[PDB]
Amino acid sequence: PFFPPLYLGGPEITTENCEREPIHIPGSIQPHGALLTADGHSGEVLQMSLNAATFLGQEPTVLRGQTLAALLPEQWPALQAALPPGCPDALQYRATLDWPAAGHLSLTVHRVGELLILEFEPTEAWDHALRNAMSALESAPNLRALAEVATQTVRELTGFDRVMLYKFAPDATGEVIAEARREGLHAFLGHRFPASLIPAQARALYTRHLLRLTADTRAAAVPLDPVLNPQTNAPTPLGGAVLRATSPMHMQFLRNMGVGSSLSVSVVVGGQLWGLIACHHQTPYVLPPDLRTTLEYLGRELSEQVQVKEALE
Ligand SMILES: *C/C=C1/C(=C/c2[nH]c(/C=C3[NH+]=C(/C=C4\NC(=O)C(C=C)=C4C)C(C)=C\3CCC(=O)O)c(CCC(=O)O)c2C)NC(=O)[C@H]1C
Repeated sequence: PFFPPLYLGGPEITTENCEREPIHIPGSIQPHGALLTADGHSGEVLQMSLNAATFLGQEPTVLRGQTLAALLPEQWPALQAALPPGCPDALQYRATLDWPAAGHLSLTVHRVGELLILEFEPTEAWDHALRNAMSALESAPNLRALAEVATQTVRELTGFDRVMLYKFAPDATGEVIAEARREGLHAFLGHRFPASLIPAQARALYTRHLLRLTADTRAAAVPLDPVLNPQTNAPTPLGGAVLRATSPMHMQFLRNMGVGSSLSVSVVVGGQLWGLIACHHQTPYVLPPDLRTTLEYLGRELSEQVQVKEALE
């Protein structure tokens, strides 16, 4: 079972207890976006990432306690309709806000219990691609070809320096079984790794929340304020928030591997984590929301295609 998070006096994680880190409730986010939580009935803004002004242009003391009716008058009625209390946690509301001065902000919202979790990120245009990518996966005649096509297709869509298919064995060790990578980079094909490098609670989370990333492996996490949800005096669930701060153990692993940006998408087969599409860039690199949506759709397709193929064998 999970340790309490650090801000509730839980132990700091070492290689003796990798699996006990409550990675879903870090109480902090990555600084390339901003996050608010709001009461799912009143729309009262309950928590804000400390960088909320970088993205929203508001007075911090003014942000907290303001309602979404006042802050986002156009979107609030849409949110009430799209994410009513009792709706599935998997539902997402997305909108583009045109009012920010630097450029458009992309808003992603999901509900966890009585909380709306609002994620704000800069908009960025990105180059039919999804349909062709899906067809490429479907056209692969066997699992080996499917792995090859998946890595190639994801690399083409993203421009990541390295895209791997990381496959789990029954003992939860992992192996890179397919790869597409930048010219002149060493291969990771055939490399095998202990189960602890993607520990059991991470693998469980990844069976439910299918994409996660670290946009900048040297960027300090930005606290939520207050860190505890005022509704509960308990941690805010961030497992479904792409902006969730990454485990420091994993941040360090990535930096030691020469990785500046990391992203993976789950391959889930029979409710089990079959593997990951695991991506690296050597520098920081922020993929925009619409491209992440494309990758999520491809992960679901890859999962379905692995499942169909393994069934027919
Ligand atoms: C003692 C704890 C440690 C630890 C825990 C840990 N690891 C993750 C997440 C990931 N680890 C990954 C591992 C690899 N990526 C690679 O490219 C390779 C080999 C080529 C390996 C072995 C991967 C892919 C992930 C998924 C996240 C991502 O794609 O970037 C977590 C959870 C991270 C999070 O979601 O917050 C944790 C807690 N890692 C260790 O190495 C040991 C020391």
